[PDB]
Amino acid sequence: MAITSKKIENFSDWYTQVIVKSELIEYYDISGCYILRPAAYYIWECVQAFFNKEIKKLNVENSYFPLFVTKNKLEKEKNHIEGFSPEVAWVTKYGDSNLPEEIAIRPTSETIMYSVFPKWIRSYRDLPLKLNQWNTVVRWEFKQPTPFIRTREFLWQEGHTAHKNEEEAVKLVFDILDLYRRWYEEYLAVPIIKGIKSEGEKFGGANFTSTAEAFISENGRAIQAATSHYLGTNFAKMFKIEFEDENEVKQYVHQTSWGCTTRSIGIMIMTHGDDKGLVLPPNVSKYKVVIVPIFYKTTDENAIHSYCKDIEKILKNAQINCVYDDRASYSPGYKFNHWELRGIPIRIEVGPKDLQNNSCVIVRRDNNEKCNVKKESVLLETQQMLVDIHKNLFLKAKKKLDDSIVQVTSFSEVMNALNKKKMVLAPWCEDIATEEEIKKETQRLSLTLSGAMKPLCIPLDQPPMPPNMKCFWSGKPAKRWCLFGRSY
Amino acid sequence: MAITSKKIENFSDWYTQVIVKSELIEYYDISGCYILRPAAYYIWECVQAFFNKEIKKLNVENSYFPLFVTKNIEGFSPEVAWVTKYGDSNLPEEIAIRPTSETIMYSVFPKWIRSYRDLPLKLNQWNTVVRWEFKQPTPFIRTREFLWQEGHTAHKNEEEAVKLVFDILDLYRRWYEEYLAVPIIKGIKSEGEKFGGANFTSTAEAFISENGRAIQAATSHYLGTNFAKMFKIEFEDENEVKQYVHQTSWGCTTRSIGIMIMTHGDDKGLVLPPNVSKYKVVIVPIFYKTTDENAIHSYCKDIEKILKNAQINCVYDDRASYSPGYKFNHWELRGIPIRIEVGPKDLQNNSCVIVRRDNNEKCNVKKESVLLETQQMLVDIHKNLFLKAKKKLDDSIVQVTSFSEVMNALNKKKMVLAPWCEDIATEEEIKKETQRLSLTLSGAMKPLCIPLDQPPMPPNMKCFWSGKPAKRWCLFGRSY
Ligand SMILES: [Cl-]
Ligand SMILES: [Cl-]
Ligand SMILES: [Cl-]
Ligand SMILES: [Cl-]
Ligand SMILES: [Cl-]
Ligand SMILES: [Cl-]
Repeated sequence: MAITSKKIENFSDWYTQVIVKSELIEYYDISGCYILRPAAYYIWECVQAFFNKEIKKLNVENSYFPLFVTKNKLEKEKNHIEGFSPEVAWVTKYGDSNLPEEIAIRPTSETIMYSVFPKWIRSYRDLPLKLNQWNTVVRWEFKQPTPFIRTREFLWQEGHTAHKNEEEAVKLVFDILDLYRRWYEEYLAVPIIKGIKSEGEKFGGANFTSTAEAFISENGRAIQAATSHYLGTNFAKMFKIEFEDENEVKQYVHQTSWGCTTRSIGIMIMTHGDDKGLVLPPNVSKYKVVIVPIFYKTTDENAIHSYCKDIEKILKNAQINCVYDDRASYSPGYKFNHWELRGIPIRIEVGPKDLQNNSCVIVRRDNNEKCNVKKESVLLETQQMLVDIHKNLFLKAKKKLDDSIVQVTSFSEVMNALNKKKMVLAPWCEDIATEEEIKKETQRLSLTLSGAMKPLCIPLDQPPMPPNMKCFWSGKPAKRWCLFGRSY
Repeated sequence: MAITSKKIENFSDWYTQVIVKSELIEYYDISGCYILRPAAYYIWECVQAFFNKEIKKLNVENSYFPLFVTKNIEGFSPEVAWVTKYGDSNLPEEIAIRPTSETIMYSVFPKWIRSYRDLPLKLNQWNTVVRWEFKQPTPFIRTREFLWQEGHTAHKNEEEAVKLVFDILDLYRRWYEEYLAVPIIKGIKSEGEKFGGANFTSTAEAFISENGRAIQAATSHYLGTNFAKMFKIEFEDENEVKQYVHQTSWGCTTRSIGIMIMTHGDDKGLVLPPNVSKYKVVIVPIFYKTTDENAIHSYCKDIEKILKNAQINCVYDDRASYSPGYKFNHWELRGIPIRIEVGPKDLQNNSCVIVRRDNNEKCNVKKESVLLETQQMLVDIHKNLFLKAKKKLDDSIVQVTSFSEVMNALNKKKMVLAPWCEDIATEEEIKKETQRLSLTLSGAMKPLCIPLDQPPMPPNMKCFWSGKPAKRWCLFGRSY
């Protein structure tokens, strides 16, 4: 019924409380895995629809290749309940693993896909080839887990393409990346930084890895929001995926992979959450409005029930989903808290002092600003409000993000900024040994999760690099500006 | 390259041939597990979309309960490992010994159902399962690998629940008939055929003619309070008295794809109702003289544009190596609803040939009238497909009254409609005597369902087996 830990002071328990007490998830008694209740799934359905539309515009074609992961990752269920997640249940009776270990570690159809691709691509006429699929996997949950965020249970999407060029493929990679950005912004009202990964933090089979980075202020921790890989000809060469060009001479396809996950949900939740509880941006909230009757002393309760039902009509007629809470058992206060907690964007309160006034009151979930509004304005005003709540969420989020970055030019400044829950943006020479040197040094200077500072991304929107500038670590000429930060 | 079997000479190897060469699925490993290439997935995605829409209309929320299938009555639900504590109740039969996903769900529901305000509860979820394929498989029909949708609901009154069951059943009918152009019959399953746990089971039944066998297309159970009593799923009503919920459960499977193919499949290959084919039109250029070449390509291109401009997904096959016959076969194999041929005579007469996939009937067409006529032709293709599948269906259902009429009607590969006792006693005796009198992975003769659309039952009027007064007409035949 209420939230005991304050977000800014006991973050982890705050998150726990919020997601279980907001009817988002439900834990099974066994395996520590959770049910995505309608409340949670709805979000996924929204972003899923969005993505599908947008990649259809990109001539991506949905499909399904059976997922493979090495047997070893599924043993904990095999011993505990003798059952596996249905999407990868075949991989046990498979026996010996195959082929490269670098991909078998993670559930994917890449192992299968790449295997059948050379038979699908023989001519240049067969390119470009653009596939997508939606996946769900669940393994025996971590001992100390964080739903959406640090968990073995996932619901995600993975795309794969093959091209005649590198230009084609890379363009595509960044197109997808910007779709992930829109994914987070237009729908989860979450801001992210577009960037390229350090050579040590990139995917090994990748030429380069582009990422969307998000940042949790209350933790002072960054977390990867989405990834788009330019794979190059690595796996073409590896799997003999060649085609015959227009001049009719055999050449290697250029591939890309990309994927975003239910992680996004958790990230959203961490971005907008109150001590009051859940705050959904309206696009991903099943009900946009809850309608509450306020009355204690005896009155025409019927008159109100009707007035309210009239508002509910006005709105459900605009395909704006409402819930009217006329429960007799609970105080108007109880209700307030109950739906504030479940993350409903707008609450309309109806009072006897509003039926003779023919108005009502509307309250925003995000800033709890109240206002008085006439009945005929209700629909309009509610709409404009549902837009504004979103813009506002995205703003406060963005500001927090912007405030969490410190531009340093030397290592002196680093640790300070770190302990203030900030990430730094620093002139790096991007040489590799320095990654591990910086990890080890920053781990050694700090007071679950790690304290070592990792290179997160080289952001696409680069600050000018002075001709002089040295790497804040090596003292070599700095190559580019890089985000370092503690992370998930 | 092409189907070396005919549909009505060896049905099985035909079907396998068609599903693998039409590029709907592909097999990689010894497993026999298969990739769902974009063609199949297009279909599944269409019916998925329709269904999500229409059930949202019924305030059904999509969800996701994680599952752990244990290898290894199947219906749509797989047998799952138990993730909650079962409580002392269980049951004398079935229940815990062999649990399903539904069963886990129910084991969770009491938490979500306190009072009458918490009802109705209405969940659906979409699923994907890939286990090690059967020794002797039949993809989309007898396969341990498939996609499906399963929904469940809880209600205050029996009426609420039942009404929803038949709502869903009609949705299944529209699933089949509107979108797949496959005609089904709605009925209630027999008492010794009904789901173990249901008050009653309604079913959408389809019938493959060339093969003489009927098959369950979809399913919509009304469960009453049996699982409610078992798991104690009770709510306080308006008067604070505890009451058992009134459950339903329905599901449909990628099975439908299997059905659809089987219903429209040519000896030429796959045949799709234009709804569910990505490319609606293929365009083929016809010439040997190079003089015409550059100038034909333009013509084609123009048409391509004309159709693309109008949101009509098209392919323009101008592969210079392959013969036109190769292409005709190739794109017929893939069930591309329409082919447009362009040769020199079409440049001259400012026309172009248009070929219906369903009946291969050609016609010349004014190059501007192409668009309209093409739309109308896709529509009549869908309608025609349905019409034909429907009449084929009719022609394999016979109405009969005696035992001999029945038996005769059967190894004439028909499906029969006979007067019946509805006595569950009689049925397995029916099955085994009928199997013994005649004449893979199945089978005998089962009662399929008692249609909702009942003909007049004469007052006369004896059953066909027992001779007892017949209660209603029932569908009988062999199944999948
Ligand atoms: Cl393209
Ligand atoms: Cl662990
Ligand atoms: Cl752990
Ligand atoms: Cl309802
Ligand atoms: Cl078998
Ligand atoms: Cl078997």
